[PDB]
Amino acid sequence: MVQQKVEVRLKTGLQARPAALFVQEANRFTSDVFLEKDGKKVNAKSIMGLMSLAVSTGTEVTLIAQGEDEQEALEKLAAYVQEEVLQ
Amino acid sequence: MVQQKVEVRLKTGLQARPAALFVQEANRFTSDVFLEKDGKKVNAKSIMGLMSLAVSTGTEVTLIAQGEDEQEALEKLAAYVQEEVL
Repeated sequence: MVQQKVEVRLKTGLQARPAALFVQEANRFTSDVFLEKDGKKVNAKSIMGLMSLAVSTGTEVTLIAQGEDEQEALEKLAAYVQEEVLQ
Repeated sequence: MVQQKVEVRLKTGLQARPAALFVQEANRFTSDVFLEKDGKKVNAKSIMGLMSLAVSTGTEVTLIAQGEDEQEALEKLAAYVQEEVL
């Protein structure tokens, strides 16, 4: 057996469970909702879309909502992404 | 429309493609391979296992290889994980 400590330089993104829950919450709104970082935009109502964005825990991203319930969508989703929960 | 910058506090891990390619590379060897962080060890020839480790780009993890070709497996996978070109 041999071991070595290495630095992960491969791309990371949201894990499956957190992404699935994000989508469940985002689907409650009629607004289009996107997550954006470095000019790349993904659909927040898509599990595979959310997991395609390169992000690390602690990274800053832009949450965008457009539609009739955009304020409510932004409030609920910003809380979710930041591990907060408003209720 | 409205927007707001937020900090991602949700858990992250290797993306699907890099995880799948790591396994393709590991499949080249007969050795069993594992990745370990913070007491959590996963089978590195399992894509789901690989992706279940909480990691961020830049994080340090321990790569473990055991088998007949363990030394060569370790070298080649260490280079892959660190994105080093030969």
